[PDB]
Amino acid sequence: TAPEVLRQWQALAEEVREHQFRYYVRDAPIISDAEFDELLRRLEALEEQHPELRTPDSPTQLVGGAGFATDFEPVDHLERMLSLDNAFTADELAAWAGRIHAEVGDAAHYLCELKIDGVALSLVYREGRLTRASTRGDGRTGEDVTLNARTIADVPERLTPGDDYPVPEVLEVRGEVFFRLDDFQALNASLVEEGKAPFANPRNSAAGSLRQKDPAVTARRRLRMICHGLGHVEGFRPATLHQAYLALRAWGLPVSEHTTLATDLAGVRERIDYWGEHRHEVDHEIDGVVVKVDEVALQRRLGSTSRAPRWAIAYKYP
Ligand SMILES: NC(=O)c1ccc[n+]([C@@H]2O[C@H](COP(=O)([O-])OP(=O)(O)OC[C@H]3O[C@@H](n4cnc5c(N)ncnc54)[C@H](O)[C@@H]3O)[C@@H](O)[C@H]2O)c1
Ligand SMILES: [Ca+2]
Ligand SMILES: [Mg+2]
Ligand SMILES: [Mg+2]
Repeated sequence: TAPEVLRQWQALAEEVREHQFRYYVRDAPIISDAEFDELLRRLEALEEQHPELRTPDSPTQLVGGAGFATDFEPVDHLERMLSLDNAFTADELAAWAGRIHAEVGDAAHYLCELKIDGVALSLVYREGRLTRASTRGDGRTGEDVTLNARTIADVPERLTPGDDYPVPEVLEVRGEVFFRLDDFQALNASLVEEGKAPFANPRNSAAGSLRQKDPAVTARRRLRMICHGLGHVEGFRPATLHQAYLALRAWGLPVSEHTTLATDLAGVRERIDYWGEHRHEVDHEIDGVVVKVDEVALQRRLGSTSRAPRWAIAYKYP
């Protein structure tokens, strides 16, 4: 029934939007990430089954966080800041790799990174000086948390020039802000002893600690950061992500030591199996592995959707 299917879509879309608000705006979700993911998959399946439900501002097409207002100063990113599509099974991973191979061939190599379950942050360095830091927001416009980001010890005020890597005129770099697991638990126990509510989990603790109107609150908390992507850059043309990370390292920016470069899907699957067994050994919350086409020229050819790059996928663990 066209009437009945539409009401079903409306209820599900409204529910998805409610939880996106609770997660992205309040850092206070009321259901688990797994439950949220199933709701979003249900919405997508409803749209695939009934094409008349495809609507441009559905949660299935937008960066989570779109459509909400907040108390922070809005600031436009220099380049779109996107989400990631997911693989929850081996079949979904292999379907992605096949699609890569069908478009760009065997030339693609695959960078395999730990997917940090933190809060996204975008930093802008102008002539080597940190001038702005922003949350993802709706992917185009973020929230100004520059003063909060300056308090993070991992985030430098100034880039250190290298002889091999001159400082770019403009560097927009993206990464994850997070707590180590012991610090996450210590903050929750500290909050509970003060009578306040603890955070649900490491992600919301990090996001809530970063998104503070008073940056002194952020300063008291041992936030960490790892850079894992590039936005707009001027005066720097890395040919590959792994070469970009060499420059970021040289400049004094934090990069993960756990990343590996695989030549093919078999190599990628070996690394995903490895972290399935060893992710409990990482001192911060990991919700998967991000697989990325390493060659920047191939990323540009693969492109991106309205909400995620086509050249990367997040494999998510159970
Ligand atoms: N529980 C709830 O009510 C609720 C509501 C909305 C969303 N969520 C959760 O939010 C997530 C989906 O939203 P999302 O758009 O933030 O997606 P995501 O976290 O699944 O993937 C995209 C994000 O991965 C991050 N990331 C971490 N490590 C990375 C790496 N090495 N390389 C690149 N990026 C890396 C980036 O910040 C990027 O924004 C899911 O985990 C979902 O369950 C939960
Ligand atoms: Ca979302
Ligand atoms: Mg409700
Ligand atoms: Mg996340």
